[PDB]
Amino acid sequence: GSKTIQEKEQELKNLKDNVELERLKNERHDHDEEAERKALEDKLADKQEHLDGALRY
Repeated sequence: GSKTIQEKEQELKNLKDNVELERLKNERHDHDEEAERKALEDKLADKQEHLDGALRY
């Protein structure tokens, strides 16, 4: 069935992701180092050309 389109593309899109849902979910951790790494990525994301949606970049 995977051979046919079966509107699979319509069901799932690149824009949508389970990343947001994962962030919403709270989970206990024995460390905060992982959280720090995420902050770094966010900071980098904020700094961008933002030209035409920066789709090219």
